[PDB]
Amino acid sequence: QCRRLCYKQRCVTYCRGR
Repeated sequence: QCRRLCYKQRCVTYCRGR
């Protein structure tokens, strides 16, 4: 599934699966 995550300055989306 897709969730949003931030790299303590940056913010991106994480969609799991392959």
